[PDB]
Amino acid sequence: SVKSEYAEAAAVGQEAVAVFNTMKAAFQNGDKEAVAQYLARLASLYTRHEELLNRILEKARREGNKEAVTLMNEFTATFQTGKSIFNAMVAAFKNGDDDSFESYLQALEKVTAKGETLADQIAKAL
Ligand SMILES: Nc1nc2ccc(Br)cc2s1
Ligand SMILES: Nc1nc2ccc(Br)cc2s1
Repeated sequence: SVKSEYAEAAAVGQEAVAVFNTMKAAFQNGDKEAVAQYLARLASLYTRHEELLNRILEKARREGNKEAVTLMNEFTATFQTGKSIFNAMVAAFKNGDDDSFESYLQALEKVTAKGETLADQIAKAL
């Protein structure tokens, strides 16, 4: 079902939360070799999440589930805010700009925490 597909997508999202927190600890500790690997693991996770979310939105549209489509349009837009912040963070790491890396890291945390009440609302709507 689209609802079980969203639960799968939500788990992939939680996996990225877990890896992100590990990556934050590694960054604070200066373990740049770990950070590089965690960033790659986050890129693949977000890429997958982005796809599951698109398939769910397209399916809700085909089903005519107007409320779920509204929420998923708002959610995917917020997801892209997070994706842009993540990508700038990766660039800051490549550039050795720890000040920018820190800024992007906190911003991605805030963008993410805000989008949580909507994440739950989508589960109920599908
Ligand atoms: N294609 C995408 N890459 C990312 C990276 C981080 C976050 Br948050 C969302 C996305 S969507
Ligand atoms: N529960 C939630 N998971 C996510 C993932 C990415 C972004 Br951006 C916001 C949220 S809110």
